[PDB]
Amino acid sequence: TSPVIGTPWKKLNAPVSEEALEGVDKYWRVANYLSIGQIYLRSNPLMKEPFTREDVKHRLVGHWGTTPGLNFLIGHINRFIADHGQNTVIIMGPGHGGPAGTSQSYLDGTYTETFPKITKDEAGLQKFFRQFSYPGGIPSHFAPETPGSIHEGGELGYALSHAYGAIMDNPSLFVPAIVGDGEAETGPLATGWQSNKLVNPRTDGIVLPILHLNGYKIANPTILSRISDEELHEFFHGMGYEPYEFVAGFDDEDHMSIHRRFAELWETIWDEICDIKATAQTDNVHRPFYPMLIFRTPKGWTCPKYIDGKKTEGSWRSHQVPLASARDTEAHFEVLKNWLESYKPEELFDANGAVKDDVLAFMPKGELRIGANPNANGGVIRNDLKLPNLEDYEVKEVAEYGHGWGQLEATRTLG
Amino acid sequence: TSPVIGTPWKKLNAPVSEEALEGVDKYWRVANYLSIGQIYLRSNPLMKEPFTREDVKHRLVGHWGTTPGLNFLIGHINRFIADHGQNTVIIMGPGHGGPAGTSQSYLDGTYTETFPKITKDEAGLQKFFRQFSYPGGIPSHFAPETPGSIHEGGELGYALSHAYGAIMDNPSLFVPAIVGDGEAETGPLATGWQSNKLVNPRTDGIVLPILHLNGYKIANPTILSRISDEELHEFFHGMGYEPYEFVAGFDDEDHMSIHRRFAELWETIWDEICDIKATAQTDNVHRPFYPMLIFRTPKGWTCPKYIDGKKTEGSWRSHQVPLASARDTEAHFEVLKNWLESYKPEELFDANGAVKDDVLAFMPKGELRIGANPNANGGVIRNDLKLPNLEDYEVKEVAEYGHGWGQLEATRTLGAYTRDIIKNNPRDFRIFGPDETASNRLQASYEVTNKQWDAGYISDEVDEHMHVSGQVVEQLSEHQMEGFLEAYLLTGRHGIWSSYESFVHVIDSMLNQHAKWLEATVREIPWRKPIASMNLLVSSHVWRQDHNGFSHQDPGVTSVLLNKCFHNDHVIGIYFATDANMLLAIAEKCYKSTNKINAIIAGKQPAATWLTLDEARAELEKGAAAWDWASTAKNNDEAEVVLAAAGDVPTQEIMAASDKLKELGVKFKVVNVADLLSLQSAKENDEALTDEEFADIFTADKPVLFAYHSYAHDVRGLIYDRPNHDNFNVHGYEEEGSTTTPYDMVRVNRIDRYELTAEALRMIDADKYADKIDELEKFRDEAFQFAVDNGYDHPDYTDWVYSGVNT
Ligand SMILES: Cc1ncc(C[n+]2csc(CCOP(=O)(O)OP(=O)(O)O)c2C)c(N)n1
Ligand SMILES: Cc1ncc(C[n+]2csc(CCOP(=O)(O)OP(=O)(O)O)c2C)c(N)n1
Ligand SMILES: [Ca+2]
Ligand SMILES: [Ca+2]
Repeated sequence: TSPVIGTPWKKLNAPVSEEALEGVDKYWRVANYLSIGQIYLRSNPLMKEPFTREDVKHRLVGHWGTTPGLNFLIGHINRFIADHGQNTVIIMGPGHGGPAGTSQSYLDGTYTETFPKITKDEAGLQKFFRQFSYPGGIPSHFAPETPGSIHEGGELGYALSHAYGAIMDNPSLFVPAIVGDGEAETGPLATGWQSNKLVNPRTDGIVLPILHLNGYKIANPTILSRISDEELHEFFHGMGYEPYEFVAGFDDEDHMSIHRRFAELWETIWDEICDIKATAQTDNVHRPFYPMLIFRTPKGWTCPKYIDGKKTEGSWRSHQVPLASARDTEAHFEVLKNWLESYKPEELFDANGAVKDDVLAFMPKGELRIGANPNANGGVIRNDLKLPNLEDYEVKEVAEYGHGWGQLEATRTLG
Repeated sequence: TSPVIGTPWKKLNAPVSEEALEGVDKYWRVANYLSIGQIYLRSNPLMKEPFTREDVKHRLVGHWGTTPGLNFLIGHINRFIADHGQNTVIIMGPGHGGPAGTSQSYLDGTYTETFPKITKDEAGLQKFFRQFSYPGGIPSHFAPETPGSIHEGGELGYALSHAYGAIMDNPSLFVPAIVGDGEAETGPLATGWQSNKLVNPRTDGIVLPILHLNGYKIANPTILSRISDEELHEFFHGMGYEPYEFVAGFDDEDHMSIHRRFAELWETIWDEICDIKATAQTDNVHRPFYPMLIFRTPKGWTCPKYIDGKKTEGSWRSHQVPLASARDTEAHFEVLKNWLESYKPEELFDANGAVKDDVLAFMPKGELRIGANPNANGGVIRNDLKLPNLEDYEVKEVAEYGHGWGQLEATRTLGAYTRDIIKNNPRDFRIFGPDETASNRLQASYEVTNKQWDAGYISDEVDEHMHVSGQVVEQLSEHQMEGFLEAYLLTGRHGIWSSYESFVHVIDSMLNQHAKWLEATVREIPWRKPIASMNLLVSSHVWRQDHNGFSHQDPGVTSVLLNKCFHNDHVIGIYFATDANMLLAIAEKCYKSTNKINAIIAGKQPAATWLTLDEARAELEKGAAAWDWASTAKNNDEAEVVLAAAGDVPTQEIMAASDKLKELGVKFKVVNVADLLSLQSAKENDEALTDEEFADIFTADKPVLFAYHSYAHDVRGLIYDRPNHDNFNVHGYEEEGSTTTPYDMVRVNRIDRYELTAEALRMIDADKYADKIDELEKFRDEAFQFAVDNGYDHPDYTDWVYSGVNT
């Protein structure tokens, strides 16, 4: 049976600390750097004299558009897991956001603990950037080679079925299920919404759907992003959700002001989930309205606004890589240089090239870590079934009346 | 007259101090510890090593489920009392939560003050735990043995009627009245909510109903916990309450928050109560919406959430004890050990085994303490009534024109008398009656007071003798009337209520509980001073329910009261008013009495007056009497038969039989019984007639014809060991009757003057009188046939006057 890990469904009963939010901005900035690093750089991770086209991958493999959104969410969730001691597994619906997933495991320390060649320093950092979507390295998606992934999100649609399946008989487990807004256009996902009728808040755990309403899929706007907000909210309330919405990155709002609002909303949503779980200990025959979070951010968020006169942040044009090559010209290479410098890595890495102690101090520890949670490695929880004696079920009449006897339904015996 | 105690209806005006709330949490934790202790532990109260199963009681007796809930409330009420100086009596509906009431008394210092053997140290704490629901110890309920209690809550449902009685003519008294959600399903409780239209916020106190909505009774959920919150709110609003609801303990919210929320809420309600009381100084004709509190908390609050995989906290399983045994296994004793440790007694007790000073610093002092408040031992407040001269009510006409005079309605004389009791003892005496005060002829009291009514007035053409304040109260519920009067007596006041006889049975069970309360009090609770008697006029009785019929013909309350006549307790009076004058004598005796349920059977129909006041006083002091002036015999040897009557109508039929016997020249003795218990075996009752006195009245060898108001079984079982008992031929009500004539009522029950005369002849010489007997049986059928044919009674029955009357 599922382990009860940590201290589940605890309210903070305190405002989110400023130090932690500074941590989350640092997570967000490093994770965006490590993410652009994995996509663009074969060598010279930390951009030291000389940083040039020499240090840039020939073929650009990886998806950026979803990634900074996922980095924002996962930074905030990590702050959450540490503060609350909450048994948490994420479902990365936008699996193409693989850099968000590896970056996460590198920073939570489970990548080095699992792949010890990939050290916490400039040499490791160079290896780690190179191996992403690289021959004889690791995948571009959040693949099973990634600690914390029970879900690749290569074939979109199974984000909610996986999330609700995982919480069955798993009363202590919390699942942020990040659904893409393109993904939410698939059949499997469209009915996956309705699974809140087939789970019990007392005996199963809790799914939090996070719609990544980032406005676009590959080459198009998403339906849910371009319907009225009043429709979007009714849709979700019709399917048994309390929809909360968060909009950020469309204006000049400083990043710390965004982190403060997001954290305040997250813990409001969390108070309600804690209320649902407390009630269920008492009344679990009346279905509550489960919070869901509509996360509205520009696609490619924190990438260059415009590149070669085309809108890139807040556009489908950022889905894969906003800058299609950092080698073809030297203007293009200065865009990647400026883009990488914008996160100010001179503040994130020490001399050796280790992520600084102040960037990761807010992060959770041990089995609570997204990458080290046993649920993310089901195998370590799995026991052999106590099977009954197979004789007891055998159609015995074959020995006595011989081969080919009777008009039995074979399934009933399996029943 | 109720005393003004403390500083009543004062707002706080500052928030509740963090210091006082830390107190309350400690009270709560220690009261919970004391409460589990009393249930579970025979020894080693503080768990000093070694603490083992040898310290745990063999049989687990007591209730946990209700108790943590009570402890939280009482903790908070004690804070309230201390800060406000509020005159407060609590009514513990779920009286099976006695551990909370003993804990309260232990911690406020009334327990040690009352039982000095039970000390404020480890050794006292040990006797305290052992004594609870334990041979030679104390009850498992909030029994009269507990300081603070005027309500056991053994028999559920009297919580509100007791709460509302207490505040009547008690303007400073606050009564937080805690009601089981299971209790609330009973009929008596359901009607008790409506009491808010019968009290006045200027002249009466304030009752705050607290519904203890713990979700469960014994083995079931409660109706009020499983209807919508919206329905529950309209329900209380529709009965004239402003409902507030508090919900705590279904989640991880820490104890200090719970206490802060509750204390703010409590102070918001109290503010509203202080505004009701302040407004009532100016305007007491508009009925206010009285606050009530819905206290929704999990049953067994703070016990292990689960025991052996069974949900225990917030279940009916915590009803008695959540942990069935702490001896059978080590794992079980372990659960007990953990549970007891979770209140952290190391913080609450000093090494000497006393509760630390910082636990009880918030507590009230002196007479404001729940346990010490004189309203919870109303004997100490009780004064004698200033009674008018019985002489001024005497029917003088018996002395003038002779025994047997007139067509008076005896209950009218009790009315004139009680009227002047109210006049002379305002704020100290109440008539209750289930829409029957005028019907039983007690309305003379309307000359000096009114019926208290705090619902709508519409017109002087119908709203006669009604005011927002008055000493008479009427609802069509015997429960409410028994209930209000019981609590008005327990808080040190006085009263009478009246009922049609048949319907006294409605509140048989309430007579049982008050009798038990009184039985327990007079045996072993001498600190609890005596209260005025529960005086009950039983009238419109079986022999004259000829107009209402068979449903109204049951005098059996006599039989019920006889089952509380033991051990020389002397808590039951059963009086038969022979006439107006016997009724005054009984009345004065009852109104002077204490620690009794007095039942006065008196007719309201026109009837003869037999005795002067003096003759009645005399017969009453011994309980029975030969009627020399009525007797043709001169002594017991001459007497061929003894004619004995108990009840105003049997007396009438016997006296008339006596005139027919007188003409046949028979020698007979006439006996009247006014006190049923005077016939009780002198072995069982030291106040009964001695066998010598008995034999002197009933003769010892002569046969006795006994005409009895109620069922003959009552007498045949009272006199089983008495001299001459086998010669007693007892006639009583026999479940015969209908809507008919007065004569048919006596006839069909074989207690009419004709049958009595015949019976007397049979018993002297059957063969010698065979023909006068046969003439009498024939006439019995002719008078019936005369009624059937004319629709009134044969003029022989109707026009008869005792021979002893002169023009
Ligand atoms: C069933 C399926 N059809 C098509 C694709 C190809 N594909 C991968 S990403 C993508 C767009 C996804 O958009 P969205 O879910 O909005 O992700 P994000 O905007 O976060 O990149 C598509 C069509 C797929 N992975 N699965
Ligand atoms: C008139 C009456 N009928 C039945 C009972 C038996 N009885 C005693 S306790 C109880 C349940 C009480 O439930 P509730 O008032 O909800 O009490 P709590 O949950 O506070 O223990 C029952 C049925 C009783 N005491 N009185
Ligand atoms: Ca999208
Ligand atoms: Ca209850």
